[PDB]
Amino acid sequence: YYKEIAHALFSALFALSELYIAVRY
Amino acid sequence: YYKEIAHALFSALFALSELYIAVRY
Repeated sequence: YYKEIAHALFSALFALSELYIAVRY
Repeated sequence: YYKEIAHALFSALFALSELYIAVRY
């Protein structure tokens, strides 16, 4: 159950990071 | 420039959606 929380929590943070990069640069 | 904003904005929202699913279920 918690394995699914990981990959989702990290895919989210990573996706949000690319968006930040997309905005400023 | 705006093409990179799309795929990022949608990958983010999708990633956040899976996390929501991961939490409640």
